[PDB]
Formats: sequence, C-alpha cells, structure tokens
Amino acid sequence: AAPTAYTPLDVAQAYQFPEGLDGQGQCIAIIELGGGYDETSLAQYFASLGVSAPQVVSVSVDGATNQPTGDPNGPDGEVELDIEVAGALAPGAKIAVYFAPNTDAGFLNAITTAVHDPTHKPSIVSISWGGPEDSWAPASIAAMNRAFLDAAALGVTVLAAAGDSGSTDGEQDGLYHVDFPAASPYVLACGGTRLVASAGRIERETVWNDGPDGGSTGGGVSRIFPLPSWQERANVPPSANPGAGSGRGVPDVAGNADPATGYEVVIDGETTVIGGTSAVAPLFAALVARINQKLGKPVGYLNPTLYQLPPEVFHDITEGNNDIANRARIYQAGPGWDPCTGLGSPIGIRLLQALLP
Ligand SMILES: [Ca+2]
Repeated sequence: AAPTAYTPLDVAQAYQFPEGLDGQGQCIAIIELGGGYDETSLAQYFASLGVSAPQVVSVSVDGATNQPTGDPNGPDGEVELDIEVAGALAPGAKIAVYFAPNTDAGFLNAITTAVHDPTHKPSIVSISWGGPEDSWAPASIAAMNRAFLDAAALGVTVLAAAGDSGSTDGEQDGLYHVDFPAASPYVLACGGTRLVASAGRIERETVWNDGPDGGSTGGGVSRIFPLPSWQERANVPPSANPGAGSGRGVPDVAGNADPATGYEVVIDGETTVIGGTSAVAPLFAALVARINQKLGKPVGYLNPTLYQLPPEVFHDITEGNNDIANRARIYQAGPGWDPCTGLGSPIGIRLLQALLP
C-alpha cells in the first residue's frame, strides 16, 4: 500500500473546499478531556503552511486546564491534531478549546459551556472523544443528547468522530456497537476513509479499514436512538446484532482517516502522521466555518438538510467494510448511504452552492 501522508490543505483541496473563505468571523469550539497544547508547535505548524495563525484560546471547565504532557503519543496528539487541522483550514476563524475533567459530567459541562458561551460565542463545536453507546450511563446519554438538542435549537453545529475501531467499537462482547456522541441524532457523525488524491482529483476513496491492529472507521446502527425521520430515505439497514432492531445510522459523512494516508502535523515539537476519525471532525468543522462565513448566518443543525440534498453534493464511497472483528464484513459500504461512510465525503463548493439560498 506504501504509506503516505497529506497536509490538511491537500485534503481540503481534494474535497474541493470553497476558496476565498477562511472562517473570518466564525468561532470553532473544540472539546478536550485531557492533555494540552503548547504554542511553540502551533506557531511553527501554521507558519509552515503559510496561513496566518488563528487566535487559539483555552477555556477552563470544572477546574480542568490546558496541560500538555509533552508526550507526542498521548492526549496532546488529539488536542494539537484537532487544533492544527481546523485552524489550518479555517485560519480566519477563532479557536476556543474547552478543557474539562475526563468524566461524564466534565464532558457534558464542557459541551454546554461552549454552546452557551457569551464570550466566545462559537457556532461550531468539534468533538473527537467518545465511547460505545451501550457502555454509557443512560442518564449521561440523556443529558448529552439534550445538550446536543439545545445546540441544534441555538444554531450551533456539532460534529463528532464516529470512532476508530470498526463496527465493534473496541468491545469484545461479540456484538456490534456504534460510538457516542456520534450516535446522537443531533450531531454530524464523522466516519473515515482511505483517500488517494492529488490536487486535481480523487484517484480512489474507500472505507478506512486497516484491521484490528491498524484501526477502522466506526459505523453501524444505533441501539439507543430510533431512525431519525430525515434519515428514513437513506436505506439504513437493521442492526446486524441478532434482534435486528431499527435505529439511527452512523455516520452521516466521512473523510480521510486512514493513518497510512494520514495527516502531517507537529505534536509536541514532533513532526508526524496521525489519522483516525478525530481528524475528520475538525476537518469538516472548518468546512462548516467557511460556509457560515459566506452565508449570512450559522448553518447550525445540518443533518436533516444534508440527507435531502442532490447526489452531486457527495462523493459516494462504495468500497470496503468496517469489520475488524470477524469475517462477516458487517457494515459494508455500498451505493448511497452506508454504515461505514454514510453520505460519503462532501464536495465543498457544491455543498456551499446547494446551501446558498
Ligand atoms: Ca456509499
């Protein structure tokens, strides 16, 4: 396969992000449950891409703080990857990073604190943290979902990585599981692809699946939320879990996540390649930032609208499956919406165009 890597700009070009728009006037919130970011590596990275470095600021929730541990392989990787990908692509936007303790309550408070923030007023929030929906406490899931509902009502977009361990989401109970908060019908669930592209076009884009050891995109059918009414025409299948219950299909969209075709970033002074679905949420959040800029108002809750747009708005991923546990190939990609890549990778200009009144 020969391992390769792209810079965030390269991917954005492949997905045809709208030119002449950089997030000017927008604020992107990013939730972090641990680690931190150092300004030295951010300045270097933004300088290296020739974009004017966006203002980045940390917010403390329940006493949590921006505390990079210095380990390029730890949580800093998540924090700096999120910041670099979103800022590199929406340099005109202001980035607000919310640090909360790694608990259900901290996660929730971080979310509600950002959504209702009068000082930073974000219109978009990026989430690259989560867990299988079946393991969360019901009360947590209920409160989280409500907060996501409130975000929808207020016109704030919320994106979340669908997970990096295929259809089983890293559990060893023999069942399939989708990840939360991705599972929430109020968040735009971000899946992962293996993208082979040059600036002029996409030579190939398939489901991200490197097996148990390399990871694979989360995706499947929720066991908690029923199929949303606006997703009833997407042909979501019934869960593969004996019982075959119907439910909200994950994800909604997908973008390059395979680390073998990863993103070049600088983590704690270290230049490297990182991937996974957590790179996808910031990727599209900057996409959203550009649309919001062009349009007069925040696009907010996008799901219902996305599922009703014409085929031209998306590059259909039809090859691959996200099964890393067995040979059943559960949740395979196919024509149209699928439990691996949902509607596929968006085409920036066409998405913008479709939403330009
Ligand atoms: Ca498809």
